[PDB]
Amino acid sequence: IIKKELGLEKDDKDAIEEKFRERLKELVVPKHVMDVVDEELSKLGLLDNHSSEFNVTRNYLD
Amino acid sequence: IIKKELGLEKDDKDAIEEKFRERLKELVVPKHVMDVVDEELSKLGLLDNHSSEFNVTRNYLD
Repeated sequence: IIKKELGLEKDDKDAIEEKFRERLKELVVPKHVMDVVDEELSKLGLLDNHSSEFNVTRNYLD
Repeated sequence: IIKKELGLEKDDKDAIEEKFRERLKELVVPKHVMDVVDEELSKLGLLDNHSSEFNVTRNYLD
């Protein structure tokens, strides 16, 4: 029932998370940077795009 | 309500607090620095996420 909640096709995710994950998929990525980027992405998803900190975090990710 | 039952749950309670609590739990650490970090955590929670001072406080706590 948690899953069965406002399907709406789940459109416009922007796959920025997945985009960066794939970009790093090919490279041999150390664990340290892995956890660092996981924390950064958790923060970013936990921030709205309007926030300037959101843009700063996205630049850090890039 | 996806935030409800974990999910994102951003801004419900400073996520850094419990993370650093468990990070410091194992360490044998002097008396005053507990109250120091408690003060820092109270400030961080009272500081908005977007504010640059909040990020500086998080960096100092790191």
